[PDB]
Amino acid sequence: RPTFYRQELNKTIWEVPERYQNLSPVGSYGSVCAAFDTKTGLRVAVKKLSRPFQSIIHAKRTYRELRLLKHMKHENVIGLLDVFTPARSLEEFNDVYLVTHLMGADLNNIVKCQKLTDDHVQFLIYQILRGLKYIHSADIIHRDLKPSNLAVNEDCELKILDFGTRWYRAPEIMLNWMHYNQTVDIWSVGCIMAELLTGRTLFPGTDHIDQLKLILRLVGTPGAELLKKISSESARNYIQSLTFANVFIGANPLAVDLLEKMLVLDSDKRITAAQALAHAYFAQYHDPDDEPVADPYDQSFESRDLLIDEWKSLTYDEVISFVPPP
Ligand SMILES: COc1ccc(OC)c(CCC(=O)Nc2cc(-c3[nH]c(SC)nc3-c3ccc(F)cc3)ccn2)c1
Ligand SMILES: CCCCCCCCO[C@@H]1O[C@H](CO)[C@@H](O)[C@H](O)[C@H]1O
Ligand SMILES: CCCCCCCCO[C@@H]1O[C@H](CO)[C@@H](O)[C@H](O)[C@H]1O
Ligand SMILES: CCCCCCCCO[C@@H]1O[C@H](CO)[C@@H](O)[C@H](O)[C@H]1O
Repeated sequence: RPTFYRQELNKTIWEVPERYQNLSPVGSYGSVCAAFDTKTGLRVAVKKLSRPFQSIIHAKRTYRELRLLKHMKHENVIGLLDVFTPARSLEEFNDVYLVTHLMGADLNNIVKCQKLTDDHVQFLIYQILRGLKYIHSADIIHRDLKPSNLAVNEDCELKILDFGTRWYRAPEIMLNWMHYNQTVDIWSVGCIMAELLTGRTLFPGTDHIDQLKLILRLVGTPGAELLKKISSESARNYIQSLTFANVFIGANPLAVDLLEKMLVLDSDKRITAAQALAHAYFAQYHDPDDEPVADPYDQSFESRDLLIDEWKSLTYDEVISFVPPP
């Protein structure tokens, strides 16, 4: 057990291993500080969870977040550098701290409402796709992918985050459809990509209905095959009452082709992440031997209704069993 020290930050007492120095608040689920990790030489973000075991819902959430972070081992997806508790036993366990690489720019910061060059767009979207292939292979769907959930460093390395607008959500998410396909996230990539190419938001809806109307105006009324998949006659009648190489003028035709395959209303006909990686638009970056898939992810916990003390114990087990990455 390393030796811990104490310090007052964000209105509570933080207690961290000595390896972590120069804590400085940076945001506030709880609270985040920047630090320097003297063991590794990395700038890190240390998150101290707020009220992790206050209720059944908080406890399950805490367990979910830890299980997710511990599973994610991939260059383009946020990973866990460390997890700790000052507690010496389960009975003493009340606090969880999570550590990852410090991130200081998201994709909005990278763009600044400027068209990126085509080569740049290829490299960014290639990385998002490469991440999404990995996440989707573990049977995980992000469901709210957007620029603020995409960290980019100074060498233009991108990571998918699950933290920091409805503009990039899939339309079926916006309709509380359920039964989501992993291609919900592909919708979102098409929205991001469009914006990188043009410098403008693709579907800047003012409200929920406005957004849906903008979407229908771009990609058109559902076709016959999609209309068969909607049981409600009223939904159909309403949709019909509401109803690329032109909108993306000047762009690389391979970018337009890809956009057309991602921004498809019918989720069952959207390109998958793995098929998108093999699209010609990415020939300069594509490597089929370096687009890894995840180990299987045991999500049996998600359907469980457990008591607080069991969610806390499971979490404690995951804290103890953590092995830092290479
Ligand atoms: C240092 O100078 C800056 C310049 C610009 C800037 O804006 C992006 C910021 C904000 C930096 C920031 O908040 N970085 C950060 C946050 C986190 C973070 N944020 C959240 S909100 C729920 N959670 C985490 C986090 C931290 C550790 C962990 F294991 C998991 C998630 C992770 C990594 N980096 C800082
Ligand atoms: C690091 C990027 C990975 C994507 C993180 C999102 C996957 C979250 O996982 C999910 O949390 C939701 C919250 O109630 C539930 O709706 C989903 O059932 C659960 O699966
Ligand atoms: C502007 C859009 C009008 C509303 C469109 C809602 C149509 C989708 O509604 C959905 O249809 C599915 C297929 O029948 C059902 O399984 C889903 O429960 C329902 O959410
Ligand atoms: C904007 C109003 C029309 C939106 C139509 C969205 C259609 C989304 O696509 C649908 O997604 C479901 C998974 O969620 C699948 O079960 C359906 O088979 C697929 O047709």
